[PDB]
Amino acid sequence: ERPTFYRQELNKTIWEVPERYQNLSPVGSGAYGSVCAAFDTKTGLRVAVKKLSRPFQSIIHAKRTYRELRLLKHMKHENVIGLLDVFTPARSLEEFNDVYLVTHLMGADLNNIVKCQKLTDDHVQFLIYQILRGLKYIHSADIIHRDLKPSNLAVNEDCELKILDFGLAVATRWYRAPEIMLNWMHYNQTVDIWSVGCIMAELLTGRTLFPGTDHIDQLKLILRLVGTPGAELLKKISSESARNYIQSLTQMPKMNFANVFIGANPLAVDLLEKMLVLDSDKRITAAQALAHAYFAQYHDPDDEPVADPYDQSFESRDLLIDEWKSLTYDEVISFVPPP
Ligand SMILES: Cc1ccc(-n2nc(C(C)(C)C)cc2NC(=O)Nc2cccc(Nc3ccnc4ccc([N+](=O)[O-])cc34)c2)cc1
Ligand SMILES: CCCCCCCCO[C@@H]1O[C@H](CO)[C@@H](O)[C@H](O)[C@H]1O
Repeated sequence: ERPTFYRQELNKTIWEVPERYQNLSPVGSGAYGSVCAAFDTKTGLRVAVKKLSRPFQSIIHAKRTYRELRLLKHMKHENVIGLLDVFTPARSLEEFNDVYLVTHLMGADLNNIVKCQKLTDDHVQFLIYQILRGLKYIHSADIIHRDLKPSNLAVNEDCELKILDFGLAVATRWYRAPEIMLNWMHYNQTVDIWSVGCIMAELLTGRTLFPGTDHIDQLKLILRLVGTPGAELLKKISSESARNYIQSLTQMPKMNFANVFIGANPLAVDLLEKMLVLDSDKRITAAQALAHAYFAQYHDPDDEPVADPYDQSFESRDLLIDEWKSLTYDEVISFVPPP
């Protein structure tokens, strides 16, 4: 039946969780939610418990809540966050006002690793391999992460990496594809490969590749490496004023990456070239990057799985808060823990 719950206040926040979850201490807080570390007595594992903030107080919050539960319930991959539990104190839908999501506790992110050691090439290989493996899986479900950066990549003592979203309220713009910042209205998956490129570069050199101070600086820093748009790419911009603006800048040539990333594995350099192309249609995909000779030690085409079909049709619906709430509630109730 239903577990026995208990109540406590942590930081002017009520946490009402099943008894199984003990030793709650706050680790993160913000507009989106708050998180406590906890011990799961049933399994012996340390867990993160995320309580959504105001999950049904607005239409946008209500859809986000549903969006996040659905996505997390779907992700079943070693290199992506998985859901251990989801629960509510509510005994009925008419009572339903709070949602808590439980996953493995992940205390260290890739950002921590990159500050605190200079990585071997085998170390870069393993980490980048695992990011592309999770992304291949995420991209197969027609999900775009949009915010890949070191602080959204958990890494454990054993160097095993999981993609998630740690955010609850390392500038995002440093890792962002040039078209996101251009407000290109219809961008795609390949934006995530730009980010992987930036993270891989930083793993090789130990420093941010493009530490822009704003969006304009960001773009300048990008063009110094990859060059001003060519003829073919200028064609894919139908705006004349954009083209004339770009043509009126000091033209930057493309740098040879092998000349920039000095002393990196030539294979890593070649892979980087394929990731950090301005024209997103030319970027290497996650599935393709996995088969690149840089990962010969890791690649197994038979252990790089794709997602089950993911029904995302809700994204295009405009619904009432209590419709989003009832749907979220169906998802809480139907949840089956992993073994
Ligand atoms: C509205 C929305 C929709 C989806 C997501 N989302 N998306 C994804 C992808 C599948 C694409 C990677 C993942 C997420 N959400 C997500 O990761 N949520 C999510 C769910 C439970 C716990 C957490 N945080 C944490 C997990 C594990 N150790 C942690 C340790 C510390 C902290 N800390 O100090 O703040 C947070 C932790 C994140 C996030 C927000
Ligand atoms: C100021 C420097 C110019 C940067 C140009 C970025 C080119 C982005 O690449 C573009 O992304 C679009 C969005 O998916 C695609 O539809 C286009 O096919 C692709 O060329």
